[PDB]
This record gives sequence, structure tokens and C-alpha cells, in this order.
Amino acid sequence: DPDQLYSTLKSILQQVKSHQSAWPFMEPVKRTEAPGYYEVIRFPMDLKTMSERLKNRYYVSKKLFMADLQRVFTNCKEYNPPESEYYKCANILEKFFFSKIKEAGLID
Ligand SMILES: Cn1c(=O)ccc2ccccc21
Repeated sequence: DPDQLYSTLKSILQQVKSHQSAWPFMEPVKRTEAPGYYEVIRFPMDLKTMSERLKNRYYVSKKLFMADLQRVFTNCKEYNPPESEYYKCANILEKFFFSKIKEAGLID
């Protein structure tokens, strides 16, 4: 029951990471790569951090997992212009993400 959710989330998270539009979100944004990012974005999130949280048994509900992944997308859309490559990847990956949640039948 805790293990089933874990399996499902791990599978979903791994598929998101393997996706060709995930590259911007793989790791914490680097300061050398992004002007005053950490002054603008107060709740940073990335897929590496999500993998640890998953490993650390943080994701006890669907809701917590969704909030973190959704935050990856909303941070990107707050920081970046709408026709930036980064914004485009976020929306592509978000579509993919929601497809995978629905395929898994995942609910709270
Ligand atoms: C996700 N993201 C941003 O949202 C903004 C800058 C940036 C730079 C390098 C890598 C990822 C980045």
C-alpha cells in the first residue's frame, strides 16, 4: 500500500526524467547559468531533488508529489519569457506528466 504508491511514483518520476524535454529541470538551477534566480524564486525545485525526496520516503500522498512537480513548472514559467525554450519544455513535459498520472490511475 505505501509500497505501491512508491513504485508508481518512482516509475512516473523516472519516465519524466528520461523525457527529451526534461533536461532543463534535472538539477538545481546553477547561479552561473541564471541571473539572480534565487533572489526571484523562493521555492526552487528540480527532478534531482524530487528523486532524493522520493528515496527519503517523503512522498506519502499523490498531493505532495504533484505539488513538487507542479512547482518545477510554475517556477520556470515565473522566471522565463513565454516563448523561451525553457517555458516550451515545461509545457511539453507537463503534458507528458499529466498523461502518466492518468495512465497510472493515481488519486489520493
Ligand atoms: C530551468 N532553468 C530556468 O528556469 C532558467 C535558467 C536555466 C538555466 C540553465 C538550466 C536551467 C534553467
